[PDB]
Amino acid sequence: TRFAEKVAIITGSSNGIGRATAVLFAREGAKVTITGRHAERLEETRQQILAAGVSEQNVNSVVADVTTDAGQDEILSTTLGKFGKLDILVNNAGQSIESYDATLNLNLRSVIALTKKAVPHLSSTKGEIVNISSIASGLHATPDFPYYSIAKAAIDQYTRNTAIDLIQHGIRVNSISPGLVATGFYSTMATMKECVPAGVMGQPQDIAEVIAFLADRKTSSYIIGHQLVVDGGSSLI
Amino acid sequence: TRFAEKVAIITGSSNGIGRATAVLFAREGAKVTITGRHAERLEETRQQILAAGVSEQNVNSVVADVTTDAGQDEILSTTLGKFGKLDILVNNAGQSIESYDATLNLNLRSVIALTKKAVPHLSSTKGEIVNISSIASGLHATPDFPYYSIAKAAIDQYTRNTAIDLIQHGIRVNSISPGLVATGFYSTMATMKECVPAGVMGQPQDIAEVIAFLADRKTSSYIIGHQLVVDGGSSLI
Amino acid sequence: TRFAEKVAIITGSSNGIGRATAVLFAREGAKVTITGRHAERLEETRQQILAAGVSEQNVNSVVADVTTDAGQDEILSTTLGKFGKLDILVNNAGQSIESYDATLNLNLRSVIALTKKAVPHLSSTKGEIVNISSIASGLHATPDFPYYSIAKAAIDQYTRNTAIDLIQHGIRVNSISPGLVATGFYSTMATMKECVPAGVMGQPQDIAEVIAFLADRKTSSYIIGHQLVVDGGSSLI
Amino acid sequence: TRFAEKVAIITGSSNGIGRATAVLFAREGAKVTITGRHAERLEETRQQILAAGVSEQNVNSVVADVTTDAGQDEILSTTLGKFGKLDILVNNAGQSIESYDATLNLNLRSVIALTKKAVPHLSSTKGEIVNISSIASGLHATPDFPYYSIAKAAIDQYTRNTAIDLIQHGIRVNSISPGLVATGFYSTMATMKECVPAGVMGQPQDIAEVIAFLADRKTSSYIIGHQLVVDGGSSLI
Repeated sequence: TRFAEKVAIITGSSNGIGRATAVLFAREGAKVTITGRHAERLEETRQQILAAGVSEQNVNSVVADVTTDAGQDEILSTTLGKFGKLDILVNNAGQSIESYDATLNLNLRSVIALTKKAVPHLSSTKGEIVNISSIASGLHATPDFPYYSIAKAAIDQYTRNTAIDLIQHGIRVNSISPGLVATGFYSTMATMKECVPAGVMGQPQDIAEVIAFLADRKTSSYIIGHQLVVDGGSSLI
Repeated sequence: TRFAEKVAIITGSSNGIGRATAVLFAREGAKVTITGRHAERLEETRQQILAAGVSEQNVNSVVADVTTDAGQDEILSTTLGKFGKLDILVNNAGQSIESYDATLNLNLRSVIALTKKAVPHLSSTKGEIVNISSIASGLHATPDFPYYSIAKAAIDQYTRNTAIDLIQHGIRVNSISPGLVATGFYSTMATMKECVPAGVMGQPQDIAEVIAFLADRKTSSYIIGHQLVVDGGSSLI
Repeated sequence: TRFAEKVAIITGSSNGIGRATAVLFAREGAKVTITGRHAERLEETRQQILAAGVSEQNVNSVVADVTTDAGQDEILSTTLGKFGKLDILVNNAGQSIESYDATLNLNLRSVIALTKKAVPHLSSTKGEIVNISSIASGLHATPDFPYYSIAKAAIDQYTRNTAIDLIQHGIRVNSISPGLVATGFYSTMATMKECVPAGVMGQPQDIAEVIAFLADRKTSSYIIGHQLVVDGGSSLI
Repeated sequence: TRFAEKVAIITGSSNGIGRATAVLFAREGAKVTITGRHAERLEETRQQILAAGVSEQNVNSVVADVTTDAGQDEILSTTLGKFGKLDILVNNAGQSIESYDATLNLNLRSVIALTKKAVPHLSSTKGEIVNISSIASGLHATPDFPYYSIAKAAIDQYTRNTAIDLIQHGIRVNSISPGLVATGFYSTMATMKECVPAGVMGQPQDIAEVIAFLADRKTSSYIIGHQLVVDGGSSLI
């Protein structure tokens, strides 16, 4: 299967998108490092991987704060130690000024810091980076998520910037902007049909498939620095 | 393989992108209708499909002018006759005012006309539409291709519009904007490295993989009305 | 006043935006050519100009079909004859395939044809071109206006393309994408407040001011090839 | 003149864009608060205002660090004290993770913090906010300015977000993305002609005119949340 002999780090993999991505990549033969601050949620991800029939040897669980220098180093050091290399990095991490600081620290700062540390290793394997953004970022307003949206807008710009700089080191960088996603009455179902053209709510697995597509050169090698929107058409309304 | 029991029409399949797409889909198990005005070029596509080991029964060759009402009807009538249904439509068709007229007629008008005719059948199979545009269309200038670019810009808008309207009929619509693609010295290689961040020229197959990705619900169901750029990063420079 | 000793052609000036623009420019001292197919509506524009206290000598009324070669030539020939030169061109001209043809002919084809004819004269005065588009064109869907929207999307691309090509001839090109505009209960007022963030409906004069801004080098010389959205914030929702 | 009886705060007004904007607004009759950390550079701005014939009573000079809570409060408290109200706010403030922190603190954090403090007063006068961004932010890569560009991308998103939220309080918000601007051989002149379609380098005054346009409801009331690019066409290449 694709990703055989590939090693991937998936941040924010203790739930939803990150979790589904880890399970998918693992099932695809990759050697995955899952990480998060909530050990119990993270172990649940590990259990879904094992349940899928994947060997426990292909999973590296790291409980850490990705916003700290030590957490970042631990995430990276344990993956290189156990797997020997790094091929894929899926950056899936993530009102008062205090909320602004916390929001940008997690959604932007930690991604930049972790990525800079991973670059040397990704260059060695001519790896891939997939940044998870959000349609919160786009040519429209997102007042309900003031700081999350601008942090993601910076993530989009960061993706374009790093894609051009890092491709010179054999690294492919792209991003995905998911719309509404659940599974991580009549009135609610009606509104759903109205707000999501697709007529169905997005699923963690739907996003995981797209992440895999972008992490696999066999299927997307010529796609570079693109912001791939996966929102059932919501942002077009 | 994916696309098994699926029927696809690929316009502009007598060369490059269209040809590689037809071969890929056929190899994937789909029943394909290839079409173009140059019979010899089209037969060459058919031969590559056969050479790939695909049964001749899975290929419907239609020599016709996709800009004419009759050509359009022939393309569609022969596919429904031989295959009984239609699941996928890959719209890959495509200075003086005369050049403007010819350019828009082929790149925009014929696509709209063919699509309108296909809609009823695509609705029946909850099919997919993949419109092939170009980075000639985008938030930048493209003076070397005055009419081709604006026609593609209309294709992008048309894609967004139809994606929202047609998803109500179970049809998924998306588009792809390819950058430079070849295979359909030192100075030239240097300039190439400079103009294409990827450092390598795009290949027809690279675009075909992305078309397949978008035509396959298993891999992209939640992607709707998106303009997927596949240009090795060129448009970001 | 600005536009003194300047000559401008305003198409679609028999009503709304075009009419308000003609009155504004005339009041600003420019020598204006108004045009349209409905003579009575056009004369009404002329009367508003005269009522504003502008000399009848500064107004050239041309009743013609801007989609025809003859109409185009008449519009241009009469302006150069009466005024001797051309400084500004405001291109404000503007389902079955038949509706598609009519829509693109007026909204795209005629603009390209007229502009090509005006270029030589605009180069002589280092003039300005202001293309009137619509938020119907943008990174979103516009299903209620299928052909009008794609034609405007092509207008946006055309604006970017010509801005780069024509600036080499001393001509500045930009475009404006107006949102909802009127003046060319409680339930309706409520919905209005909801659909237009501005809380007030756009007015022809609001758009005219922006056209003047872009036609005046003293206020916007460094703005080139930009798509200026004037929609009270509607497209951001 | 426009801006008569209007009070404006212009950050980063000790040089270039900010300085030219302060001089323009002052000459237009507004009561302006200029601010910066370099007292001598700031006084130079004041002197240009006085030299323009403006009364010293219409200028409030505040030497402060706009990134600090105290600087922000001083900037605002002195303007309200001396002028009694606030109508316009022009936010013109503005590799290792350390550089990232410093860059975002100045270009994003301080703007959000200052703006939140100004909002109450801007609501009272149904004021205007003009955020100065950069073409460093856009649908392209900007590798030479890694953190400055992403901070500006967040500024663009922030502008769209606040425009929708604040218009409900009678406040108009927009942003401007300047290209290359100087004045704050043959080989260099050649390259310039090549990199800037306009064929001429942007001037601080060129940007100031656009800021004034957006701060004046008489000329741009219906423009809301728009990212106005003023780059001589550079970003389109």
